[PDB]
This record gives sequence, structure tokens and C-alpha cells, in this order.
Amino acid sequence: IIGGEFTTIENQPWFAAIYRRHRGGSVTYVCGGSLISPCWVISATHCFIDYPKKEDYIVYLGRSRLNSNTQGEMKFEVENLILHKDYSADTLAHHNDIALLKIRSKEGRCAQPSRTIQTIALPSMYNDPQFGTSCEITGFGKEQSTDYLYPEQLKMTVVKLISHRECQQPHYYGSEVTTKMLCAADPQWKTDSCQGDSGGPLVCSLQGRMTLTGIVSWGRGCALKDKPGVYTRVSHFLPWIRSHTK
Ligand SMILES: N=C(N)c1ccc2cc([C@@H]3O[C@H]3c3ccccc3)ccc2c1
Repeated sequence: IIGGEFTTIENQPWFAAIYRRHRGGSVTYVCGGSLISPCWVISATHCFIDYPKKEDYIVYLGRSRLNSNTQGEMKFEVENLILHKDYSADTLAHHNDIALLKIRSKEGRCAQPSRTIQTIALPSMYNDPQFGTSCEITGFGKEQSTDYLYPEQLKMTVVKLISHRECQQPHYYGSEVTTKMLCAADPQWKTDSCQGDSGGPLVCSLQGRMTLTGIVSWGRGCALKDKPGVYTRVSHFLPWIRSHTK
């Protein structure tokens, strides 16, 4: 997250921190994710497509720092790694950038809801917030595009939703951004998601309910003028989410 504020997991309790174990035992941060039901974390396929072995992944819930075992946190392995069958990557745009991770503790259990571990509501079909609505994003991604390290403390920011017609403008993304994608950014281009924030939530308060409207997917650079963050439009994928979580 470029700009924004440092926060803690009690403010983002649906946030999942996803890591990968390498041969030799080293563990590194991969991407963010969101808890949609006790057994299911939703994220982005581009985070896993090059290493599609479910055994390689570690998922944390209730974790506030990158290298701290936060009080109340829960650690899980991935029982099922479900990647969207028609995923593809263009120079910038990712297509069907959505993945499901069925999680399980070493005891074979799903998440135990608490003050720091909570699910996030899914949207209803054809019901997204209007353009201009403020939504929040969270993650452990880069604070600056030139950084190679990620921040130790979890960060959040607030961005505004941008219409499909505005995002398809020539100085924005043209026809590279589709109707299955949602754009959001800072009108002053000072705050945004960045590399490392992929798979994490775009949460919008809609008709009084906090909703998982988007999943961090792609963007040209980070907090670059006329280059919004692009998010998987969760409402389009409700039949795919319901069928793959059954
Ligand atoms: N401007 C943004 N909001 C934004 C949002 C998500 C991003 C995600 C990346 C990921 O590093 C890119 C990548 C591409 C292809 C495969 C894996 C990772 C880089 C820049 C990103 C920028």
C-alpha cells in the first residue's frame, strides 16, 4: 500500500496473509486474501499460477505483522487450491484473476471466528456500489514502487470507485480493462495498492453492509497518474464462487 495508514488485524478481521515455503525451509510472503466462510479464503489466481502446488502454501488469519506471531492468530494449510480454468495474462491485464483456497489447521479444522478473525459478506448479483463511492483496501504490499522489502506492519487506505467508461479512456487502460473488472484510485494519485497487495480485499460499505466488492488484481505501476488499481469484480463471479465452494 502506497500512502494510507498503518493498521492492525482487529480493524481488517477478514484479511488473510498468504505465504509460500521454498525448498530448504525459507518462508516468504506471497499475497493477500479474504475470508468468505470459515473454510474458504478467496484470492487472485496470478499469485499461485506459477507454483500451483497447494502443499507449498501457509495461510494466516488474525495476523497484524509480517514477521510477528500476533496474539489470537490462526495458521492453516491449503486443502484445495482452486484456480479459475480460463485465467490468462496479457501485458498488463489478468483475466478471471480469482482463486479459492480451502483452508485447514493441522487438526483438520476451519477458521474459528473471533474479535480478530471474521468473514466478509459477498455482494448480491448485479449489485455494485455507484462510481465515486469510497472503498478500503488492505495489505502487506510495497510502500513505494522502488522498495524491494515489504512493510512489517499491515497497512490500509481508502480509494474511490471509477466507472467502466472512465477506465476505458485512452490515457487510462482503453479496451484492456473489461466489464468483469473494476477500477479504483485516489483522485490525487498519492495512495494505491501495489505489488504484494494482490489477492487482497477491496471492501465497500454498500446499503449499510461491509461487502467484498473486489480482489486486488493489476495496475500500471503504483499510484501513477491515470493508472487506477484494477480489481476482479466479485459480483460477476458469484455462480463460479457458489459452485466451487459447494
Ligand atoms: N497500481 C495498482 N493498484 C497495482 C495493483 C496490483 C499490482 C500487482 C503487481 C504484481 O507484480 C505483478 C505481477 C504480474 C504478473 C504475475 C505476478 C505478479 C504489480 C503492480 C500492481 C499495481
